[PDB]
Amino acid sequence: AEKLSPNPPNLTKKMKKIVDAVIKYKDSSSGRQLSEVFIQLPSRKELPEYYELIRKPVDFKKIKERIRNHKYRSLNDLEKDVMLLCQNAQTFNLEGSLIYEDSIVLQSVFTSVRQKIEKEDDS
Ligand SMILES: Nc1nnc(-c2ccccc2O)cc1-c1ccccc1
Repeated sequence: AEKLSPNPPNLTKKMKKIVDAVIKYKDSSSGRQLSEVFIQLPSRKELPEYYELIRKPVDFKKIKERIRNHKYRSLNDLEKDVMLLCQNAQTFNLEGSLIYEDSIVLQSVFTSVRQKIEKEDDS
């Protein structure tokens, strides 16, 4: 595939900062790193069923590659992919499950982290 045009540096920096904070997030009481199940998808071969139900699979490793390769052209584009990761979790897993509910929390963490980074960049 053709190399894409680099984003402006501050935009890439904010993308990387947002995703790093979402990844690093830990439940305040328990210390559990909610992102840990979302770093790396299972194989189409350990879990072929995942790929039958989920049209556009994505994990945090893929999101990080899509930042590096400039596939996202705005924070909106990054947000869409994080929220797609979480939607996919919600599609595949049962309401009430650890994976489903953790994805809902990470949606809120993404929003909060983005908001802090945006507010503190407005100078
Ligand atoms: N049940 C799951 N639901 N979702 C993901 C998942 C992982 C990364 C990104 C999005 C996901 O939706 C993984 C499992 C999973 C993990 C290990 C063995 C089997 C399934």
